Amino acid sequence: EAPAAVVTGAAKRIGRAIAVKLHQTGYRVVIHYHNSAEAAVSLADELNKERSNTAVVCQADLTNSNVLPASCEEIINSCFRAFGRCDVLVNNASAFYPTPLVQGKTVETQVAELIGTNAIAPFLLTMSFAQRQSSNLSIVNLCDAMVDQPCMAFSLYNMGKHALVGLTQSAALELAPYGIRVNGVAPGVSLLPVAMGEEEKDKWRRKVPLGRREASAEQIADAVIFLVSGSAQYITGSIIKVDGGLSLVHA
Amino acid sequence: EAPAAVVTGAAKRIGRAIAVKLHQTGYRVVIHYHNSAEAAVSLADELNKERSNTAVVCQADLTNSNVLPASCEEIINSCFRAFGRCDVLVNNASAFYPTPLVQGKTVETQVAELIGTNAIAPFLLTMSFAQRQKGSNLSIVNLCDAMVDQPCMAFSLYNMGKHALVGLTQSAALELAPYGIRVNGVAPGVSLLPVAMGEEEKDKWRRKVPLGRREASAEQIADAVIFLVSGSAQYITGSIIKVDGGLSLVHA
Amino acid sequence: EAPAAVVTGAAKRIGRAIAVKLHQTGYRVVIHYHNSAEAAVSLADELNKERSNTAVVCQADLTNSNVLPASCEEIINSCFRAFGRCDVLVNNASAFYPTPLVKTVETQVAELIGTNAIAPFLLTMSFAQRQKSSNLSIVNLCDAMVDQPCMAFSLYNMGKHALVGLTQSAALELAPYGIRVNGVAPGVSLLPVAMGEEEKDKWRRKVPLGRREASAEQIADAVIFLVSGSAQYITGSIIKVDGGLSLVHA
Amino acid sequence: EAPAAVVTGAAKRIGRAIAVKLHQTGYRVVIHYHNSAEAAVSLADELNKERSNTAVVCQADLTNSNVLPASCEEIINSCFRAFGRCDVLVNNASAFYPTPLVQKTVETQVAELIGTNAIAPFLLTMSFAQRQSNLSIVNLCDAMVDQPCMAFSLYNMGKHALVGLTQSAALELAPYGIRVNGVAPGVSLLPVAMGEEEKDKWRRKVPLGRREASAEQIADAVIFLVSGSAQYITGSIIKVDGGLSLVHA
Ligand SMILES: NC(=O)c1ccc[n+]([C@@H]2O[C@H](COP(=O)([O-])OP(=O)(O)OC[C@H]3O[C@@H](n4cnc5c(N)ncnc54)[C@H](OP(=O)(O)O)[C@@H]3O)[C@@H](O)[C@H]2O)c1
Ligand SMILES: NC(=O)c1ccc[n+]([C@@H]2O[C@H](COP(=O)([O-])OP(=O)(O)OC[C@H]3O[C@@H](n4cnc5c(N)ncnc54)[C@H](OP(=O)(O)O)[C@@H]3O)[C@@H](O)[C@H]2O)c1
Ligand SMILES: NC(=O)c1ccc[n+]([C@@H]2O[C@H](COP(=O)([O-])OP(=O)(O)OC[C@H]3O[C@@H](n4cnc5c(N)ncnc54)[C@H](OP(=O)(O)O)[C@@H]3O)[C@@H](O)[C@H]2O)c1
Ligand SMILES: NC(=O)c1ccc[n+]([C@@H]2O[C@H](COP(=O)([O-])OP(=O)(O)OC[C@H]3O[C@@H](n4cnc5c(N)ncnc54)[C@H](OP(=O)(O)O)[C@@H]3O)[C@@H](O)[C@H]2O)c1
Ligand SMILES: Nc1nc(=O)c2c(CCc3ccc(C(=O)N[C@@H](CCC(=O)O)C(=O)O)cc3)c[nH]c2[nH]1
Ligand SMILES: Nc1nc(=O)c2c(CCc3ccc(C(=O)N[C@@H](CCC(=O)O)C(=O)O)cc3)c[nH]c2[nH]1
Ligand SMILES: Nc1nc(=O)c2c(CCc3ccc(C(=O)N[C@@H](CCC(=O)O)C(=O)O)cc3)c[nH]c2[nH]1
Ligand SMILES: Nc1nc(=O)c2c(CCc3ccc(C(=O)N[C@@H](CCC(=O)O)C(=O)O)cc3)c[nH]c2[nH]1
Repeated sequence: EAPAAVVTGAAKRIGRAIAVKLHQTGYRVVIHYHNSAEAAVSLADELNKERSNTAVVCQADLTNSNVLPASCEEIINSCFRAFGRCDVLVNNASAFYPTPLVQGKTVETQVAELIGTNAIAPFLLTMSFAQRQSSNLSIVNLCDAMVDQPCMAFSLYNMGKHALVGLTQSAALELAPYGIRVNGVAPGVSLLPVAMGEEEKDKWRRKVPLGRREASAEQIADAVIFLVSGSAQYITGSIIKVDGGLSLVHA
Repeated sequence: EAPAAVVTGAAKRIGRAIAVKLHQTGYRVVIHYHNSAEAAVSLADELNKERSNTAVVCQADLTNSNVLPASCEEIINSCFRAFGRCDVLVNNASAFYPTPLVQGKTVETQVAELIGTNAIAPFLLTMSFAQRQKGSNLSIVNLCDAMVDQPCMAFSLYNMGKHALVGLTQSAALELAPYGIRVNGVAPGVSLLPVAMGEEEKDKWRRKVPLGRREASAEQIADAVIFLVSGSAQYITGSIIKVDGGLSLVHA
Repeated sequence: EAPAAVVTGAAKRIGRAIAVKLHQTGYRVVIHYHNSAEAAVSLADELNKERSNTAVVCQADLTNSNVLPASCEEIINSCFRAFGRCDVLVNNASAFYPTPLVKTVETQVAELIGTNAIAPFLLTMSFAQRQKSSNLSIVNLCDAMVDQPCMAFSLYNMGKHALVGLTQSAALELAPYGIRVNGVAPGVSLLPVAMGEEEKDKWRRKVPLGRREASAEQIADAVIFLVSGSAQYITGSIIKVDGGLSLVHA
Repeated sequence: EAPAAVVTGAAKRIGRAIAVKLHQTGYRVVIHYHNSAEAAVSLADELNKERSNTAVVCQADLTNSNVLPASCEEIINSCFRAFGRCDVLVNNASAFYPTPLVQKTVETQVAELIGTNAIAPFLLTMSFAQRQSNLSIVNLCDAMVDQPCMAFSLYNMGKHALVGLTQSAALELAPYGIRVNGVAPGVSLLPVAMGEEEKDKWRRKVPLGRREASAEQIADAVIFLVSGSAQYITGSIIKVDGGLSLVHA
């Protein structure tokens, strides 16, 4: 029987690349999305055309709130409803925008979105994943190789990604007796934001020692596929940088 | 004019010792508390007996909520009202309890309390501190955890909150450096053990500590805070000083 | 045509498993050894039985000395003379024993810092100087417990910390040549051969994931990943393969 | 009775400021030097004019060699000979120059860079510990050890090894009451041979004040770590870098 995976924020960009690579490896996939319905459905169509009834979409807001635990439970439930099992959880979805400390969304909403998507929803999904469980069960968190060299005015995003390191490690420890491995993949610069001008993209690209270019989405996905594979069966609590050396570069 | 400091969770234990040492160094102090009003006021009475009108109290819940930004602005405002300045912020207050991943409070309440006290309230307090200096030896000290990367079993939300606080310490150091505000951390290993912890369990922890087989006094933690806010640390920002007796170096 | 790899300390244990897995992946191998000639030769004969002319051995002491640069250049040269190319270097060989603060101390320095750090550096130098479709990389065998050191192992621990520095420094400097430099950090894998089972069990019981040590093959699996086409943007990274051991407090 | 300290590489720059501030704090000092004899003697003269018989010089090469253990033992011995005790060791001396991977012999470069930055600190730590209050060791680390400068591999290896020594020795020497810590500058006094434009480039990188640390600011962290206000601190490395290490590329 084929294994099944949940990928959050999987309609586009790195999450799509991860869903596609898992599918190509033989997984059935739940493509979670928030606003990108058309893209999520187009991806699911493509994957089901390759192999019937191996892709479903699942919509949810992962902003923090008192119903977020129920929403996260429902995402995991959606994998069991479609496929009867849930082997892999990939926490990819992420809000990302600056929140300057010195002076439109309220700061409460910014906290809820940035901390919710990058940390609290991963935690709740991890709880629900574990509660529902030869086998090769694992979680992969999308971290940030630059977490200790943060971008200016991104405090809440950075706090969220630091919390996600903590979750990765805490959950690795606590879920190891259940055979559930918990790891991270930490991009440096991969696909730059769609809104970024080409000159700003090239400023980042020129900083990367290995090739002066950003990681492709597929390169990020390659590290996720390794960590979910049998070739990583003793690996838990590890965060693999996929950054071309960027984090090693001084100012 | 004497400088002024805010210390969160200052009625007892490490926060109390930090407030006392700041006051002995010459600071005026805001003693923040949540439930410990009697002890906050007794501390203020002791400090004001030493120097009149140099200590005030301030009550607030630091759980995340719709009112937390306002609550944190009013803590910083209380320092300006009492003393006309706010030179130092010490983010000490902290909720601490296990949150197992597998199975009275709901998980969302636990998120609010553990992430609010350890991370979001420090962030909001940091914002309000800086904004009130938006136009001297100004600094922030965050109480971290030397064991952040060897966490206790079933403490995921606490640990996430302390990891977030490392990120805030570093992010705020970078962003606030142009304003001359330094942002640093002090990371205890084991200091004063929880009052509800059994004597046997306290001794198990003490026996793990390489340096002296004992926990840090609250005063030893406070000594590192005093260093970081002093003129002897004026080039130090974004640094987290472990005060742990070697505990974090000990393998399983 | 087949890529070629150098594996130091490849006659036994984790090095041997790495050499086997690289050979199974299609590499020609140089099996470096110091004292274990019979084991090195038996491995070579096994590999060449699988595919003729795909394995050679190379003897060298990797203790620090005045001759170590020449010894390291000769190891790399042996790969070129055998196979015409050198695509992968795996720095595995390692002296390991306690050196309490309270053999002469200069010999202990030479052996522990030489094998764990200075020979990796010199091999890296020589590897790169010969490279002054391709997928060139270096993998250093690190230690997941490098920041939670074992008592009285200061020189070993210094050597492994230096190896982290080498990994990162060489990743930065060699990136323009397309040479990636990464690490694999075991926690506990194969325990020392003479260690009593009761002592091995003290370690095993500490490992969150399965209460067991890693096989040599599981360590080799991470090396195979890092040298593969699936790791082409990964440089300067150290992958723990430790079952969560480094996360466990005292 | 006044405690005594050994400071390696103490004739000039950061080591000099450390020796001065320890002396001002009440320590007797051994001013170790390699080539800077005139400066070392000058410092000892200055400190002894303030308090007689409180400073001596001690010459040694700290390059790795088969005699380095003997040399390190003799530095510690020189503190006992002068002052009858040795309370503090500051491992400051350091060779620093690039060693490109793609192209002094390489063996000499290994010896100098790994010797001064790592092996000599280890042997001095051994000798300090064996010869034994508030005893401690402070190692001069590098806040940029994980964001290394191009072509500085051997230097960087030495500093990484020094982190390991700091931690290992903290663990092993704790039962003896000897604390072992580090101070990690980012940019402090820039090299004398660095050109002005390059110095200004480094300064402009520093978030906190766009200036390098003074030698005295680095010494201030050393003073803290040797003091009674650090009595529970061991195995800690304090960055004194103005935020430099937090700045991305
Ligand atoms: N791109 C990089 O260079 C880079 C660098 C470092 C780390 N990373 C990490 O790698 C991961 C993927 O990066 P990326 O650039 O592909 O991400 P992205 O495009 O910025 O965001 C991925 C998805 O997150 C979803 N999302 C955002 N807010 C949400 C919310 N409130 N509820 C639910 N889902 C929400 C969005 O789904 P919808 O579109 O359906 O609304 C979005 O498509 C992220 O965790 C990121 O932090 C990326
Ligand atoms: N003790 C240790 O060994 C240790 C180890 C590692 C790190 N640390 C860190 O060092 C700091 C001090 O430790 P500690 O043991 O002294 O702390 P603690 O006694 O556990 O807590 C300090 C104070 O936090 C306040 N607090 C808790 N929840 C709050 C809420 N919802 N709103 C506002 N304030 C709240 C309480 O104030 P009221 O009493 O007024 O309600 C409490 O007295 C903490 O940040 C802790 O994480 C301590
Ligand atoms: N085993 C573990 O649990 C563990 C844990 C953490 C890290 N690691 C690392 O993983 C790697 C492999 O571990 P392992 O246990 O397989 O290693 P090992 O058996 O201790 O040693 C591997 C080989 O190193 C060679 N070696 C030792 N001293 C040498 C010298 N002076 N010159 C040249 N070669 C020398 C020996 O070759 P000959 O036999 O031919 O003389 C030996 O067989 C090492 O780097 C180790 O530090 C292992
Ligand atoms: N300056 C910075 O910005 C900076 C940045 C990061 C870290 N640090 C660290 O802080 C420390 C002090 O830095 P610094 O700039 O003051 O150092 P420095 O001037 O580069 O060197 C200090 C002294 O080291 C001695 N030394 C060099 N090679 C030696 C050898 N073979 N044997 C014995 N002693 C030798 C020299 O003594 P003689 O003059 O007597 O020959 C020299 O004066 C060093 O550990 C350095 O790595 C400094
Ligand atoms: N979820 C998620 N999505 C991403 O795209 C992403 C990245 C991409 C890299 C990146 C880093 C900094 C800025 C940056 O400096 N942004 C500034 C300036 C933008 C500009 O100049 O266009 C901003 O204000 O956004 C913009 C992009 C990192 N982490 C991420 N996480
Ligand atoms: N705010 C705050 N207050 C504190 O008192 C405190 C401490 C004290 C140290 C401490 C450590 C473990 C446990 C503990 O409960 N351990 C678990 C066992 C799990 C484990 O230790 O891995 C227990 O049930 O004993 C309880 C207390 C750390 N961080 C803190 N932050
Ligand atoms: N190269 C290399 N080879 C290895 O085998 C290895 C290991 C194996 C793990 C390990 C850790 C500590 C001790 C330990 O405590 N050893 C003590 C006691 C041994 C015993 O009790 O039998 C020692 O004195 O050797 C022995 C073994 C780590 N790093 C290594 N690097
Ligand atoms: N002992 C010791 N003495 C020092 O003076 C010192 C320093 C000072 C800072 C420093 C930084 C870079 C270069 C430098 O040379 N940079 C190269 C460019 C490479 C790069 O910066 O990545 C150059 O040629 O400038 C030279 C000096 C750091 N560590 C030190 N240790």
